[PDB]
Amino acid sequence: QVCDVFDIYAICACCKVENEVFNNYTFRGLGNKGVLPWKCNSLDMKYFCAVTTYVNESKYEKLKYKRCKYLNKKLQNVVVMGRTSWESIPKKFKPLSNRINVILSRTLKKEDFDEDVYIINKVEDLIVLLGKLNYYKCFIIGGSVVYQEFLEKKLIKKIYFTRINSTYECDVFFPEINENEYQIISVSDVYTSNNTTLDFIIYKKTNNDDEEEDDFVYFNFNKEKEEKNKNSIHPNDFQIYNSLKYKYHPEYQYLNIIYDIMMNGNKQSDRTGVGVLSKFGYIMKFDLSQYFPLLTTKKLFLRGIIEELLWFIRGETNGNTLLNKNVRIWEANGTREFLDNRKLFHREVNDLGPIYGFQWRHFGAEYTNMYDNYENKGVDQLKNIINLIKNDPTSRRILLCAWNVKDLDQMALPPCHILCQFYVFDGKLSCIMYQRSCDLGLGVPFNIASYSIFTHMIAQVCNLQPAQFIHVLGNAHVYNNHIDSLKIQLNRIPYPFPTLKLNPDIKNIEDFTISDFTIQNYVHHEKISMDM
Amino acid sequence: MEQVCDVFDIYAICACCKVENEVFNNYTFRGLGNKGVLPWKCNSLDMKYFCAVTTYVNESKYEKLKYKRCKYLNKEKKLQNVVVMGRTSWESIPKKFKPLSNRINVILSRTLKKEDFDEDVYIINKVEDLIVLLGKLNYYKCFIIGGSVVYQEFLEKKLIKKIYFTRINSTYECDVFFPEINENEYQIISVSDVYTSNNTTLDFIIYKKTDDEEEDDFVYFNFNKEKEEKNKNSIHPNDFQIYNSLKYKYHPEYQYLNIIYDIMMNGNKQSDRTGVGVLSKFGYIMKFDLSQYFPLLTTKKLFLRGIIEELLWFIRGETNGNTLLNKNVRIWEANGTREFLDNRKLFHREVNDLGPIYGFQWRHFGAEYTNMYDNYENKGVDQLKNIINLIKNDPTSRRILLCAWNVKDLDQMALPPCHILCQFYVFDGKLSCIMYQRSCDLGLGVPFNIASYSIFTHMIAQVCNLQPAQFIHVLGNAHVYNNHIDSLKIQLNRIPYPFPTLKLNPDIKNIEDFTISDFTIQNYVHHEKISMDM
Ligand SMILES: NC(=O)C1=CN([C@@H]2O[C@H](COP(=O)(O)OP(=O)(O)OC[C@H]3O[C@@H](n4cnc5c(N)ncnc54)[C@H](OP(=O)(O)O)[C@@H]3O)[C@@H](O)[C@H]2O)C=CC1
Ligand SMILES: NC(=O)C1=CN([C@@H]2O[C@H](COP(=O)(O)OP(=O)(O)OC[C@H]3O[C@@H](n4cnc5c(N)ncnc54)[C@H](OP(=O)(O)O)[C@@H]3O)[C@@H](O)[C@H]2O)C=CC1
Ligand SMILES: O=c1ccn([C@H]2C[C@H](O)[C@@H](COP(=O)(O)O)O2)c(=O)[nH]1
Ligand SMILES: O=c1ccn([C@H]2C[C@H](O)[C@@H](COP(=O)(O)O)O2)c(=O)[nH]1
Ligand SMILES: NC(=O)Nc1cccc(C(F)(F)F)c1
Repeated sequence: QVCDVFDIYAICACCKVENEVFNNYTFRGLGNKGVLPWKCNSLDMKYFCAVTTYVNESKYEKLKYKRCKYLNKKLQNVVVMGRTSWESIPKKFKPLSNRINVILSRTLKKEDFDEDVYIINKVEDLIVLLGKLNYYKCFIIGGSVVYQEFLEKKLIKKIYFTRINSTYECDVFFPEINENEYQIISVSDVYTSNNTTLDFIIYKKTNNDDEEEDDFVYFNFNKEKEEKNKNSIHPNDFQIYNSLKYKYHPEYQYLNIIYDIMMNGNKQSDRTGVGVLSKFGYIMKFDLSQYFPLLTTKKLFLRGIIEELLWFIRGETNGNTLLNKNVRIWEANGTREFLDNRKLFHREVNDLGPIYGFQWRHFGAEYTNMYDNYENKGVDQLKNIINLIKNDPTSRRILLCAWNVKDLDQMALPPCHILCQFYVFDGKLSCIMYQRSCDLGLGVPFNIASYSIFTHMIAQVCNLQPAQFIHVLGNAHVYNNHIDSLKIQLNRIPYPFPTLKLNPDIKNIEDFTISDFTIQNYVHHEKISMDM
Repeated sequence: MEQVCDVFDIYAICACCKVENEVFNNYTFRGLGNKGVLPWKCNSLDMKYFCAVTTYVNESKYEKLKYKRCKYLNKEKKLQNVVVMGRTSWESIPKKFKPLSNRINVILSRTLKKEDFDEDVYIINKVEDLIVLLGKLNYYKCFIIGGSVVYQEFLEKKLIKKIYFTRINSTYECDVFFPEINENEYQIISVSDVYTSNNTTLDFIIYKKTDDEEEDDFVYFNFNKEKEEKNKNSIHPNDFQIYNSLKYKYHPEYQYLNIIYDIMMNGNKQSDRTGVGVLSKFGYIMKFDLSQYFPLLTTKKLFLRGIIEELLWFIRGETNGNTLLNKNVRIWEANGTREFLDNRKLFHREVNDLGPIYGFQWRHFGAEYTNMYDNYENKGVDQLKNIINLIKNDPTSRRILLCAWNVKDLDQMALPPCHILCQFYVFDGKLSCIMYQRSCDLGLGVPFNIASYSIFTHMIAQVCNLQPAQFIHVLGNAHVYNNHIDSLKIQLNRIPYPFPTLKLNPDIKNIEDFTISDFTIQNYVHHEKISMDM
């Protein structure tokens, strides 16, 4: 077809516009009062400039040869804009350098601008110009109107589409791309620039020395499988996951582990007597300077997990404090029956024992009951790591450990979050967290969010910028009742990550309150129970 | 000129064992045959490599090679490789494997001609003759399969594009030897993973003779990034000439070596406790298949007596620096002096009383430490016994942890533990271990930490009646000390040898019952010793 031969791509950027339901169409703001709805965007004008200028000469022959057969017979690219589009560009910037500049304008002639700048009066009269020009690729660089007419006439091979994860005022939008006409094959890394997260996605038209290649196969002569889905999961079902080419979005660090356990997981009956797929040892790294890694492939609520962190920081072991705020994370572990079954016959219901908060603020003190004044009993690790970050940032001993071996049996249950280690470099703070037991379907999503918030909390009260939250999983498992749920999750394409704003006046780890925590521009898919 | 072996894609393949303070080089692996058969009887995994390499053909490349070969000579069923062997090698093949299946068998001989043979084989009497056969035949690649005379003369005439060479890491009686490869003529480019088969480790090395739509998407998506001056430390490429010149780096030792590279190139300049200076990064993961090898580094000489005496000393719950100095083991010496203890505020600590460190915490976690002479019978928690009981009776527990990081006791220790915690995992009668190291000296310490917990995984595996599987090493704050660098540069340009094996006296069935002579390291092949500051 036309768009395949003359390599007509489209490239854009769309912000959001004034429960919430989100979809691919949420990102559709192009222009306001002539200019872009956002101010500029250093990273986008970088991506745009590098896409529309990049050419591979030593790969043209294939395109001139093939573009000729169709018709019957310094290298550059084409940029097709509208007048309104062409006008809004400042003059300092025109024509767009190292680019063959075309302009759709009924009411303009070639005599009114320089020589190597083309004007065209209608759409089909570009096939003309491409047929008779020397170019690499033809980028449709916009107009609402220029995108609309060019897309609905199937003239577009791919759409290089930027997702600006922030709302602006808008007067012109992108057209509702049809998910049965185009599908996403590529999702880039998420980035901050000019005070917003953005990522880069690629839509493609649906179809309705080479010596050490062999060395590769020899060294692969021992691999275990030859299509027996290792476990009976059926790759077939997640066509969309398997159909993506580049999965650079950080959320795939999570999804790829779900994939890996499903596909290669060891079938096991666990302590619940219930059924898991388990592997051992994974790392995840999230860039807390670029984004806040709250999963987008399903809805996540963070009030509960924030109140639970504030409760840890206060040193509380009192289950009832959380139940009074309807945070029910710990409810099942405070009942007569659960504590009895832990042989804790002498323990008040909702007295969870010397768990996180107590170890954090009192490690080595003799646990009595959940109402004791423990003030100045045992070691305040939390106080200790905050002062080490501040006075000995280069210390390799900044750990916060909740696995007190003496106290485990006293605990409602031994912790899953064994320890945090901190690392300071150039006013930047990173945190490793080791988790001994990882429920990939229900737990780990929340766990990523908690320890990311904590990272910001520590960093802010130490006047450091947050850098990496690093997540080491020990026993990484998927309960069997989650599999049909997680397969739905794998086929959803992640949205750009929100940001977290902390109230910046808070400088004691002890002085935070729920209202000091704001998630910003959280775009998500609909809620799934991992559970029906 | 355009060489005969490139046109006709002539390769060699072989397997070499070692032969009856030694110095070690690639000429260690040189043993081909004995009394006419292989010195080892059958190595099945190597068998399977040999079959895989000598029968794989890729149809789509044939069209390019045929053209190339016609170009060279002036011309215009099912693709098979050619195999070429000495007459002695032909007779050493089992009758029922002759001729080699889905291969065109070419035999070299003078005593014998086509009439002396029943099988679908070509006889030639002359190396000349092979080039003529090859220019006549339709075939993918041509493989020289020995024996020694044949390897000798083909290599002699640089008729080999690459050698696919198998290092059998064991010693057998041998009458015939591979030629000493000239390193000007052939350099290594690739080295495989390491494996066990028929009671020996082996690896696979390769000597070399000295829709592009979704293709730009890749370049767009890498738009943003660091340059070659925002590759933080431009320490010189040239220094790692050998390491960068390798294409495939699948030998597990490269997990350790690649972390060194990454830290040397991306590392953060920091100061430290000693005041020395480090390149640092934060959070790495190494996995070692202890069922396929014992991951004792080969790029430098390592001795394991000290760290074995240290491990046993741990399991006994000892905190006594003298127990170790009396076995002439100096691992914990410096940490035990008057000056070091006084500087730790341990002014009431006897010299070489290292306090409630690993031993004490594995057997007595939560007990009040007194001195290194105290019987702590049934005080604190015996973690070691506890994790042994859990692996035996509750293998699916996600709570099989050993933890040395008693926060209570840190300041009372000579120094706080580097090795924070061990977690165990049981599937299918096999035992994996994760160890989290909070601070890691990539130069001096990690080499030994890898050995220490690998040995410990075997000890626990064995006394719980399970087989080893993976030791998994998580590095937290991972650092090269400045004055280790030059030494690490030399190491990185060394190619690993196949890992040794670890043998445990199997009679031992209680954790507390092992002694130094229950540990053998068989087949340690290694590069010359290095001092990490010079
Ligand atoms: N987000 C992004 O990536 C981009 C956003 N923008 C923003 O887009 C907005 C401008 O878009 P919108 O107003 O449509 O502007 P357009 O660029 O679509 O301009 C439309 C004009 O182009 C001409 N035109 C359209 N179709 C044809 C045709 N088939 N043949 C000949 N001429 C044709 C006419 O010009 P004439 O009047 O001369 O006949 C028409 O009125 C601005 O806010 C701009 O900043 C621009 C580029 C990229
Ligand atoms: N470890 C490994 O990878 C391998 C080991 N081996 C082992 O090596 C031993 C056998 O090899 P080794 O004794 O060298 O013997 P070879 O297999 O190399 O025997 C050489 C014989 O082949 C013929 N020959 C060789 N070159 C020529 C030539 N240029 N022109 C004509 N004939 C030629 C001659 O046969 P004739 O005398 O009959 O004229 C010669 O005596 C056995 O132990 C075997 O199992 C073999 C292959 C691989
Ligand atoms: O924050 C938490 C708490 C629990 N778990 C999971 C791990 C296991 O699935 C289960 C805890 O039970 P054990 O691992 O202790 O058996 O819940 C998490 O993933 N994260
Ligand atoms: O088993 C060990 C013990 C120590 N070290 C190194 C790490 C540091 O270089 C130093 C200890 O210093 P701190 O981490 O305690 O600051 O010893 C190791 O690499 N491995
Ligand atoms: N070629 C032959 O006759 N014997 C043989 C047996 C085993 C392995 C190999 C090797 F090529 F991998 F080394 C060769």
